[PDB]
Amino acid sequence: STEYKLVVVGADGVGKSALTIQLIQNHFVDEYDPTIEDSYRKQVVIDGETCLLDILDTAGQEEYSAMRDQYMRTGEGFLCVFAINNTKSFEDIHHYREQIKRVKDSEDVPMVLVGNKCDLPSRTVDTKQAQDLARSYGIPFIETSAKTRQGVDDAFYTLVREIRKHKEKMSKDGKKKKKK
Ligand SMILES: Nc1nc2c(ncn2[C@@H]2O[C@H](COP(=O)(O)OP(=O)(O)CP(=O)(O)O)[C@@H](O)[C@H]2O)c(=O)[nH]1
Ligand SMILES: Cc1[nH]c2cc(Cl)cc(Cl)c2c1CCN
Ligand SMILES: [Mg+2]
Ligand SMILES: [Mg+2]
Repeated sequence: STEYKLVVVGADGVGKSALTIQLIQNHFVDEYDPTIEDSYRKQVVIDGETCLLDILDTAGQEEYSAMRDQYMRTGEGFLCVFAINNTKSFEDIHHYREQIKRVKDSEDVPMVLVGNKCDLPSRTVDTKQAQDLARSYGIPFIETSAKTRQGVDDAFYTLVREIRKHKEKMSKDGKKKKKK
């Protein structure tokens, strides 16, 4: 029944597409084909609810700011992807969260922090530093591999769950009403 708008964001090459395609098509894309923008639809059942997932897969780097602003306005939930062997991509997470909060003019935006490529031996970003970042934001953290598929379903489902909690909150939130 319910429709969720998920936006996958992150630096160049972190595996945004591979994750999405693992979720949708159940196979690992070995090729590196830079994204402009891709729109996907998946129907899953989560906690006994049929969810229509509208997933936007975004570019590592947008040439026009206005194109970034557009998906930051529309997205209900954001999957914030870094690669565990890419320190810069991890540092970029802060900037994505800030721009999203600016654009939403809001402190509460459902997000999940995703550390991808956990199958690699080339780690430069420690689980702990990533856990601590998520804890600071008040969001879930999940490590994944689009190659092995570890954590993939979980990352997306958790995001859906975060959106639900925010809707629940939003209703009762927070000083200007609100219900229950
Ligand atoms: N070992 C490993 N490789 C991965 C993983 N995810 C993606 N890759 C590889 O990294 C490269 C980039 O993957 P891709 O999913 O296209 O990244 P992207 O962030 O979507 C690229 P863009 O930002 O240009 O859209 C590909 O060669 C892909 O096979 C992973 O979990 N583990
Ligand atoms: C054009 C556009 N804007 C979006 C914003 C979100 Cl949050 C999710 C999606 Cl799937 C889209 C699409 C693709 C529509 N086919
Ligand atoms: Mg891509
Ligand atoms: Mg990007």
